[PDB]
Amino acid sequence: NFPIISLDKVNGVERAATMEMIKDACENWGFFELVNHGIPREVMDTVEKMTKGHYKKCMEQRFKELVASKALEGVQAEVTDMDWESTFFLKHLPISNISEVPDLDEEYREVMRDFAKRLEKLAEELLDLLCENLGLEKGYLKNAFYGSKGPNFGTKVSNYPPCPKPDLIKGLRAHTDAGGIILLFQDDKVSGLQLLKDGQWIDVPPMRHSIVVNLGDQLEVITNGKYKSVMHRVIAQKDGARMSLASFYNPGSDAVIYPAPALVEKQVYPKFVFDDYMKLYAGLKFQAKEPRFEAMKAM
Amino acid sequence: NFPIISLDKVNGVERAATMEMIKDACENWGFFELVNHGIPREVMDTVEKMTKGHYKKCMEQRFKELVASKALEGVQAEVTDMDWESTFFLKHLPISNISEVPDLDEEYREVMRDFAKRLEKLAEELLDLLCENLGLEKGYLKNAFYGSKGPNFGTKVSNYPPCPKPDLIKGLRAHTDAGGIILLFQDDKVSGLQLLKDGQWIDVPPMRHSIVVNLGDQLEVITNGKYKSVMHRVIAQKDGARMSLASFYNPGSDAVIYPAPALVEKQVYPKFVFDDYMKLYAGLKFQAKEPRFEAMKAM
Amino acid sequence: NFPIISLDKVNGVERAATMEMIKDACENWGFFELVNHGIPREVMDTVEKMTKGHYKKCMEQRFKELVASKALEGVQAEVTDMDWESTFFLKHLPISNISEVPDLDEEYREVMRDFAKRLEKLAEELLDLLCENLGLEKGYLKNAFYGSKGPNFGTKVSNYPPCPKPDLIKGLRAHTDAGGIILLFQDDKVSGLQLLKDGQWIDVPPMRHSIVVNLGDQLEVITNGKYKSVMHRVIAQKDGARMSLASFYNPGSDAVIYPAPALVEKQVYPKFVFDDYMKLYAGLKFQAKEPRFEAMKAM
Amino acid sequence: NFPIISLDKVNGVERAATMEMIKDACENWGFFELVNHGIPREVMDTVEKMTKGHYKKCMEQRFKELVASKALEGVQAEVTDMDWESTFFLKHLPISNISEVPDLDEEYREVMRDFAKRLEKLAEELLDLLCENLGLEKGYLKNAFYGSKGPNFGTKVSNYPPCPKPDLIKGLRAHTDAGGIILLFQDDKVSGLQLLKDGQWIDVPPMRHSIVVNLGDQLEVITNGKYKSVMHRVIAQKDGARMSLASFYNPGSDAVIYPAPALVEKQVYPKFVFDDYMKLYAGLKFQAKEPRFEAMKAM
Ligand code: NI
Ligand code: NI
Ligand code: NI
Ligand code: NI
Repeated sequence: NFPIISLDKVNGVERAATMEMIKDACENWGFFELVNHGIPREVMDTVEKMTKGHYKKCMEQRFKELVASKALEGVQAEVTDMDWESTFFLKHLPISNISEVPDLDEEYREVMRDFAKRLEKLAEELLDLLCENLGLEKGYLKNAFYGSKGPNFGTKVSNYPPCPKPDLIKGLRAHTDAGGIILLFQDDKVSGLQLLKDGQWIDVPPMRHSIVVNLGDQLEVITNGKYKSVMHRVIAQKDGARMSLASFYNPGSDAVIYPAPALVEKQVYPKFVFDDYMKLYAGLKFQAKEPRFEAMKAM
Repeated sequence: NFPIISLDKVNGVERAATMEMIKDACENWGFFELVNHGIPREVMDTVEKMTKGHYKKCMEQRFKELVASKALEGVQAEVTDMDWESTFFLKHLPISNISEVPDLDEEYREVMRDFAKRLEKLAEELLDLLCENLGLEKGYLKNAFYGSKGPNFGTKVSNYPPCPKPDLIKGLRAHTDAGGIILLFQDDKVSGLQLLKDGQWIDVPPMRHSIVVNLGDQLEVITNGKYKSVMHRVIAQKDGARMSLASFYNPGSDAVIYPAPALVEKQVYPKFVFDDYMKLYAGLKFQAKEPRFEAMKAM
Repeated sequence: NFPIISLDKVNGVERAATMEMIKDACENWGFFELVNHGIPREVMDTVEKMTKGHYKKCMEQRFKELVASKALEGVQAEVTDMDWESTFFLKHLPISNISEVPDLDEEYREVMRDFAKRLEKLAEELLDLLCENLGLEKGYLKNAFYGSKGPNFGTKVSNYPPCPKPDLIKGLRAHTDAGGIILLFQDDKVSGLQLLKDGQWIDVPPMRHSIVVNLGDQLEVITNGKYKSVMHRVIAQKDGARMSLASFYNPGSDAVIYPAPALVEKQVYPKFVFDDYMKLYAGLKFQAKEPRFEAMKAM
Repeated sequence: NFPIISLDKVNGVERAATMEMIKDACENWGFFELVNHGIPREVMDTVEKMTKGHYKKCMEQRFKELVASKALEGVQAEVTDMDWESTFFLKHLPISNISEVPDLDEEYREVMRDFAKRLEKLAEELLDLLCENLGLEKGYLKNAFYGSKGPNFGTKVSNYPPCPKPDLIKGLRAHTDAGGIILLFQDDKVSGLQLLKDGQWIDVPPMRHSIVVNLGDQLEVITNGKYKSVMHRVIAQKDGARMSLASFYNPGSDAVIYPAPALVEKQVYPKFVFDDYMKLYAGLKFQAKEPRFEAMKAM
């Protein structure tokens, strides 16, 4: 059954069992849901109410523009013509950009700086706990993620409607995350997040004040396939969550990722610079003919 | 209570009462819901299933493009990033364009030609019934709508998600329709359509296999304010309709609209060409300075 | 012949003749070209080189994105597929926004603050010179433009290619400017700006280090038709200017514009709040039915 | 010096020398310019005048929309705000779509059907001439391009302004064409097309009534590197061409491309299905993690 982990229990006598759940989650699920994670409910509830406030502003503004755009063509804009989807990204590390993102309150910007510093601390704690389970030095993964300027840490803030009906959302393509460790905060209890475990869809159980954690492709490389990045997809439920803060703690652009030499005995995962993996992901690496001829010879 | 009108009863002994409901609806509601309207359930159910099929194709295509667009920026497209709103228009009269609209099946195009001819016949029947209640010649409104080339008749086909939550949709601007007579076919029974009667929102009652009819600004002019066009808005409900075919039967561009001289005794509504009203609606009429100076002198 | 005015000559013995040219320009041309205007060539040449630098960055960035967008569809982006047009606005008064506009250098932002303060001083000087020619109190127009928070002052920065060929640009719609006083700085000497004087197109003569000034609709109201806002259009020449900084000094949103009572003897121009004129200009004023019925009755 | 080839001379006594020029062009230039190519000047001049007519319609329409869009925001659209770039594609083989492309005259559609049939005949002639020079069977390349349904043949029609200045266009990325054989028809004599021969830019010489031909990546594979696809880019000149019809004759999606076994003695170019090469080109092939791990191991 799905790993739900009370993170505070790692401080007390039930540490061995809690670290075991994390080990089990990392090896067999690629995902776990955290509660009692050292981020107050007051802080999370602030983030929710404020983000929903910003969203409400954007939709009232968007409708005024739609009515004007549509009226230009001699057509009445209905409320049913609304694009309810809104998403924007907030970079934190190595260079923050919360001061430069358009159309935010100063008190909103300040709470997201507070939210980001809290999350990188949680992210870095979890990586240390992983380091311990793997039998590795403290801060090995933080070190490996660093590169020169430091690790890439940012947050995708999204607000969205429910899906019109399930059968449309069926047959949609899933993915594994290319990054390092990914921390999802949502409103409600129902995430609408599904894992593809043994050919079948398992829903992430609903939990209030939770943070859902999962491991990306980079940690699979570093652990030499031991902690695998798992196939998944998020879908908006009819009476579930309609707000998602997805914070990605990835390696820095120039960080050289490779399997930790300790975790290699008797195939071997590759060595590469993180930006090149992301450049492959975005289709930039085969923009000339000679590379394409290499690739077609390999196949 | 809201006028629900069985149109077949106009053929039988209960005609007087049915015409009375239409008169009451036209004068005090500006809206009525038709059942038994001479369009088979089989024909409507075909239109629904086929349109939803086309919509499903567009969303699977749209997601493939989104995943590719987002991957270009080194970002994973989630299903929650989907724009579920899709809308396109089908002109019928005076010049049909169902053959030229991109990405439709031939069997779909053919059903919409069949659907359009059925609706203009219903539209023109209703106008005659209105002519009778007003004490006017048969086909007076059809005549008045004609102009030179004939009346404008088309259909807005829309598919959309539910609204994330009510409080966002609250405070949204309502309208009266600028056109002639407007016929709304929907799936489900719940329209999500609201009238603004005496300062308060009244929902259009849910009815299966119904066509909701309402009168636009042009009929108010022609009736000299007797049949007023009513304030309204449509909002997508959480478990209501998610498909809307809104067919507008408006006057032709060059049609001269004015109050029928019979309906004038002891202020008088204006005379104008329909295209000029629509050019005013779209803000094209005050594109030069001299017109603006006229308007500011009037205020 | 077109009014070219050396502004420094207003300090010396040739003031009467220079003020006469301004009077003539304001009454019979609606336009004049300033030289020796109290903005150093060094300051203007800085603005040019820096803005062209920012533009070059945007086009290299835009092409990288186009190549990626087009490659997504299995198509090679040619250089001939480039959208060379780029335009952005910089608000100065009442609230500056040069700090918040994306993708600018700090040294660029700082020069535009310096450029803006210089131009509002020039703008306000010219309005005083107009006040003198009209026989009005010093700062009357600045006062009238103020409202509550102060006048609207901003700058449209544009970079663009030449027009493919003249015959495409022929038959294009001209305008008068809705605002107050409009100050155009360009690179090159050839503006590509044309006036519509007595039914015929007159080119603004080419002059290096010039600022082209023209009067908008608001000054025509305030002068009771004496200083008329003139029809014009700007067109990119094959070997002329390819950069335009158009700074608009308009009245504040809440400023009540009306003909100065001194300038009224034996029709009278209207009184209105500036925002309402701009709301009429944008087609927002006839978004409901009752207003439209007023307008159609007037016609 | 650049290969300019009179194609009619292949019928007469000067055939050996003309075929030698084609061999030289194919081996050392990857490009040649055809004259007297069996497409009348009357037919080409029709294509030019008609396409420019369609373009003029689109720009007058685009400006009307821009003026309305910009006026919505309380801003005057200048002619200098125009996006002059317009481009659309016309599929011919295996399935024509000239009947379905929006906003074309019937007489325009018909001329493009006539133009397409002429070009595929020219394309297939040239491939036979190449087959002869390579020492291959007649129609070997046409056969190899076929797959199941037949070869992909279409035409990119583009209209565009000149580049604002050269130094912006400098440092822009060049390419080789991924397709088969590519035939460029232009107005004017100046193409603005440049080859990257021995590290340096060579302009394609200006010639009236010419068709510029070049070889893509697929022909390099089939010839086992003998006929190489050459680096190039097209740039709009200040007083050169402003219209480009680029017709691509590529292999069919399912066509298996590989080096002709005759042309292999003592590295070997790869075998692949054409769609997979184009799927690699568009970045779709590394959308999952396992493929990316293969690619990073190879590097
Ligand atoms: Ni994910
Ligand atoms: Ni409506
Ligand atoms: Ni202007
Ligand atoms: Ni090319």
